[PDB]
Amino acid sequence: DISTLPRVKVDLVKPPFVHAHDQVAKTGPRVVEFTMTIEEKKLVIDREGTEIHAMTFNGSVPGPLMVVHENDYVELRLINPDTNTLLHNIDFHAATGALGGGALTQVNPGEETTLRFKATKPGVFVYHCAPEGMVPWHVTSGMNGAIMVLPRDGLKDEKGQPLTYDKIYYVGEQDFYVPKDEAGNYKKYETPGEAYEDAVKAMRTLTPTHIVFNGAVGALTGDHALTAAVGERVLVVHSQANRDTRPHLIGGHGDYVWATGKFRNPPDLDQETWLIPGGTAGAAFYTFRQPGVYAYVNHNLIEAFELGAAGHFKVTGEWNDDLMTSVVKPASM
Amino acid sequence: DISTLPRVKVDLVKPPFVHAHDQVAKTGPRVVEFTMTIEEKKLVIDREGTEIHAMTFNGSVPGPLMVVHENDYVELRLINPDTNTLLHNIDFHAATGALGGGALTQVNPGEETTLRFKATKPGVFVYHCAPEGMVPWHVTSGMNGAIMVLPRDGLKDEKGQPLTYDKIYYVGEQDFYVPKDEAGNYKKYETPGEAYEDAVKAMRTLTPTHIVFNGAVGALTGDHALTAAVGERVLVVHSQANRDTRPHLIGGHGDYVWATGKFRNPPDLDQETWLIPGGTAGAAFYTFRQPGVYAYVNHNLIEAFELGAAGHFKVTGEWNDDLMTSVVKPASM
Amino acid sequence: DISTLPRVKVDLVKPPFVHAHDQVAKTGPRVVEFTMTIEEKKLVIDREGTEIHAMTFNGSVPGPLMVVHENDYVELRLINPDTNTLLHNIDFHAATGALGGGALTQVNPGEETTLRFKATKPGVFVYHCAPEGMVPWHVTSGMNGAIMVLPRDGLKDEKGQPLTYDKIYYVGEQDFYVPKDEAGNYKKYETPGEAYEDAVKAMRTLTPTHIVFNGAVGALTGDHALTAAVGERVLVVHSQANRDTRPHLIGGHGDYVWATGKFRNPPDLDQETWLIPGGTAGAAFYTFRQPGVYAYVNHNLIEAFELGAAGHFKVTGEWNDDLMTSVVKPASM
Ligand SMILES: [Cu+2]
Ligand SMILES: [Cu+2]
Ligand SMILES: [Cu+2]
Ligand SMILES: [Cu+2]
Ligand SMILES: [Cu+2]
Ligand SMILES: [Cu+2]
Repeated sequence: DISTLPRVKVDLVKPPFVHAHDQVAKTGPRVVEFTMTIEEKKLVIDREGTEIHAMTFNGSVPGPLMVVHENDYVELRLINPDTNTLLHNIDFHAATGALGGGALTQVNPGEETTLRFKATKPGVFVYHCAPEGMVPWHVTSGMNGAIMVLPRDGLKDEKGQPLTYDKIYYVGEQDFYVPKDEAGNYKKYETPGEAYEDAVKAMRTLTPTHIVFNGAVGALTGDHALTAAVGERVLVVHSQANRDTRPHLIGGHGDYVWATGKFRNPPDLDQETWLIPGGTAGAAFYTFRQPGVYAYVNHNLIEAFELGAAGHFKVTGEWNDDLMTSVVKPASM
Repeated sequence: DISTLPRVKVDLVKPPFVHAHDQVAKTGPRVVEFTMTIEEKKLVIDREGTEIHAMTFNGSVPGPLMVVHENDYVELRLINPDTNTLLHNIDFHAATGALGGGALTQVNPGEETTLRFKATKPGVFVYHCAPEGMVPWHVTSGMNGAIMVLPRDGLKDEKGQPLTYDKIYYVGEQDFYVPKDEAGNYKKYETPGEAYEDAVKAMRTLTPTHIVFNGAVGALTGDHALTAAVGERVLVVHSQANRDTRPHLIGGHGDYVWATGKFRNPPDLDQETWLIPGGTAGAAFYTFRQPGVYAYVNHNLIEAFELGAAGHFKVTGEWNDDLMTSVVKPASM
Repeated sequence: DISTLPRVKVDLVKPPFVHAHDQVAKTGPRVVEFTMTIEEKKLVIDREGTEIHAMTFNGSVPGPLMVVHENDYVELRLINPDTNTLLHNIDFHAATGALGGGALTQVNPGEETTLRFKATKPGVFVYHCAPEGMVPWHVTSGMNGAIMVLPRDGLKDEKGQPLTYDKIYYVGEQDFYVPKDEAGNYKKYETPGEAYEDAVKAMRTLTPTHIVFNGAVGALTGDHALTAAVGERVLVVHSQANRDTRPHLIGGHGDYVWATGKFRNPPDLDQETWLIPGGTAGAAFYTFRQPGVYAYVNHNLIEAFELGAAGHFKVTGEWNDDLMTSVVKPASM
């Protein structure tokens, strides 16, 4: 039955970007092949040169967003090159059975594997490494991402009408727990293994030292701000594989929001701030109505402005003074 | 267009009370004018006399609840008197553009401004100070409030039938991070600026020293308890501009709840406890059925009873044995 | 009126199991009678032998799951044997009035009391001891459980069509705050009251030392894992009386989820993870499609794998390769 299905090989794009795809499926079910190479590497996460041993899928934190349609088959080639030092695997929250695939994809350095599963449920899902015994260590090292399973007929609003986005961005929020010495200075290590014992102690406090988007403080600001123009409908996928988050677009709203990311449910309207539970991926749809700079933040202001969970959106267009304006006071009637 | 619109000035009331308004709009769009004066002042937040330098909108924590109807224009005159020492602004989650107004409202002591914005979406929203560089500090110091944008035809239940409340209260929950010395004794400072450096160090621990309703421990208890009578429909707007909370009425429920506070969505029924994400405002509707004392709390009981997030409701009326009765009063076995 | 209603005495069963009951009420409203004895006891909560003074309802943590139908009357006989040292009571989130019944059931050692209330709202609610002054201490010591008020016509899906479960399980998550000494060694006490002072201090940190399912780390693993078979519809009731949790079944999904547990509300579909607020009970409905081991965890992987909030499911049946299969098993590149 599956041999009569077309097979397509897709090349993944580094976040916050997403590979090309059709919102409304033009073909019947397919076997979408993806390839991801695991890379363990040192990553500088802040302005102060704090460095950590990131464990990544395709070299980025978060891993790339994969997009397929309901009932397509996802066939993933997971490679763990010999340059790495730890055993890894992959668990998709979209898959059914075998711990999300984690039980079937344990690969040591120098090993690879190919897993296939049917995307039977529409929605955006989290995928993350989960090695027996060191689950929270791999996840909080950035080894997580998301996969979007679009309904075959695209997104629909509260009333069943079509919702079409012109842009789509993937924002991966990551909570880090970097160990410090007695004074509070961040430690550096030679290999991931060396940091392990300290890492565990740091995680157990349940208090992140950093909370970033796209792997670093300010990763999504300045020359890297997300862009759009007045009139465009933007879909923002947001995942957090381990800790609760509450996204908010300062100066805008979430017109249609699937806080828990499951498309068979009607979206929530006009959200100012929405909660995305840890271990979940969510999606917000919004049409920009004013130009200018917008801050996309985790609305626990301390986490956004002190720990790092804040990004920018730079929107071009004409100002609408009917929506907002600085009043001039020369009158009484 | 605006020039030909009726204007109505409204005098704000200090929480938990709310200024006079109509649930169902008896007129067309209007320009509702409000005036708020910024006041930086010392505030005692607990029984032990702990004192902090509060930054308030109109002299209270939280600021007053502003109430308008969908499509009205809010016109706010913000005044920062010369007695204050810091620059402040305001960001409305209900507004579209210019960082919710923050980018258009920066005022130093001795300055004032008048912002106008269209209330395009119905629901309860948070509004807070957000000066570039010291956002968390201004919010955690109590500079936040909420605005309700009622649908022009009032509230509706799950089935589209009208919901009318007889009383409405506004509870703003506030998380405080008071700095401590080596022994654990709370610090005191002469001015807000003196406290800054320590304030940031305290915030970064992500652990509040106090979590209070209406500005202080027991602000809504004893002679300050919210009141009602068996049979009355009450609407409780609750806001938290920086941290998750989970309101609960011990002895009652949330008959119709808008946890994320956006009125175009149907409420959730018969909630025992609901989550209001930080940076959001929610609303619960309840009709009292039994007289007596009720405790309105944040259901992380440690936070409610140890940290201060607890309030009272003293309700009058006749007891109803059908709903509850002590068949056998406590007695020795 | 009540004097006429048929009465039914229920025999409680220890969690994670549930006592006999009908999903669909076969008779009209009745007075369902229950009896629970309070027991303070020492409990080993982890592999390392950490001991604590648990305060329980019926000798278990959590207390047993009580099931009744909408509009039945619940009559609970609560006994506090003279072997206990503290005063206790019970508050049902499902009841209306007297602080959920807490104000009418205060019993000292050597006392008992009988309370009757009407189950007017359908859903799974939390019940917990709540003595004036030591509320969080009693709750965080395991003195809590849940009660399910099913609709007289059983459960329904998003479209109103009947949902019938084959198995039902009750998972009570408990957050513990065990006091430690300088080195980090957990403390032991002779009696509950001796522990009180240290307890309060530990609680105020807001950081648990243990987060477990059913009373202990691994209580629902190995020979105690929950069981099911491919094709079976399972309903999992989950509660947390004081802190937020985010349930996730690794390798599965929540087909129908009532995150805040109130049945008059349609369920959310295809949830990967859902947030249940502290002081709330929720319910997830799933049908197993793959055999094998599934982990039921709190998706804050630190709280799950390091703190103890992880259970198992052992499912029997035939593997379905369409849903998922290993195309290439791990091997050297
Ligand atoms: Cu890994
Ligand atoms: Cu997971
Ligand atoms: Cu300010
Ligand atoms: Cu804000
Ligand atoms: Cu007790
Ligand atoms: Cu309670």
